[PDB]
Amino acid sequence: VFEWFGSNESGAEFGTNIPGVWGTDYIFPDPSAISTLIDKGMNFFRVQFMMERLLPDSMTGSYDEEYLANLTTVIKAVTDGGAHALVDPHNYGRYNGEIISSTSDFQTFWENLAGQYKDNDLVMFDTNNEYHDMDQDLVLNLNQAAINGIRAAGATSQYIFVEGNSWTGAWTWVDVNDNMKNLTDPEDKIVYEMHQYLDSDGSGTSETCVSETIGKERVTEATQWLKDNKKVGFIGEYAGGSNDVCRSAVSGMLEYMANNTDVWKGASWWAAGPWWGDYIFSLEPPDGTAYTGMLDILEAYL
Ligand SMILES: CC(=O)N[C@@H]1[C@@H](O)[C@H](O)[C@@H](CO)O[C@H]1O
Ligand SMILES: CC(=O)N[C@@H]1[C@@H](O)[C@H](O)[C@@H](CO)O[C@H]1O
Ligand SMILES: [Ca+2]
Repeated sequence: VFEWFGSNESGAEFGTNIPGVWGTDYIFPDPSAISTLIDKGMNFFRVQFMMERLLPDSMTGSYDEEYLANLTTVIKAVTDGGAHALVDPHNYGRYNGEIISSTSDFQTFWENLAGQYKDNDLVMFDTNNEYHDMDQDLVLNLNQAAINGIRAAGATSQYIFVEGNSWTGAWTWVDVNDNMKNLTDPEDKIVYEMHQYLDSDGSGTSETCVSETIGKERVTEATQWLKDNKKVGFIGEYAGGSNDVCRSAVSGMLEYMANNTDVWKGASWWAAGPWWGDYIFSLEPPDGTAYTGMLDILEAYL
């Protein structure tokens, strides 16, 4: 149906504390729980990490090789299972709490990182999670700095998932992120990643969806934008509560997208990972609320 259809794998970006310590501020996803979702048919995992944990000094400096080693382990569990792994610096366009205004530093950051992965054909690169509250020209230039660095590293087979401003939301895309059409890639493998949630404010913090059709309504304009500008997209985060109204909303949203696979390459549920507990949107097996409450809807596309 879609090129890629899967789930986020969260944990390594958890907590506020930098460094933080493994096991008390953050954890990495669990390869067994991933393997279990791969067995359900998923072929795409968006793997979260925090830049400040990978890069303890500056973003152009050297790595925490143990954090990096652990990230690469999770990526390899995915790619060895035959699935695509999207590497997501879950950073909101910010490094150490300040907006990334150095386009050159960000380019070097990505040149170094895609260097780690350049020979893995199953890796994809997400420039940054949910740019927001920042200059719209800077957003564009940071995404192009990422594409430039990634290609400079020799990573040429990999898709690059670019994000816009307004938390890369689908429902606001056409009002803020029109300049993002200007991005260019020598490999022609850019994919526009938007997020969309279904609660009253689109924050993805309530179990309750506005209506049975809210999901479709929130991705309509983005879909026309992609068509008009001859681009391809992906819903890198979505979710809904385990209840009849949201099930109807999620379903309708995915059905609409499935009718527009000319522009929609697929989606990834927010989220799986080992530290969600009783999270309203947990897709972690054996007992996450979405794992048992929503996964039957998703299996339509697997
Ligand atoms: C399963 C494993 O290796 N656990 C270690 C833990 O014993 C130690 O507290 C710390 C330092 O390396 O982090 C974990 O990785
Ligand atoms: C289960 C496991 O291997 N745990 C290790 C942990 O020892 C270490 O604290 C951390 C550094 O982020 O790397 C993890 O992979
Ligand atoms: Ca630091």
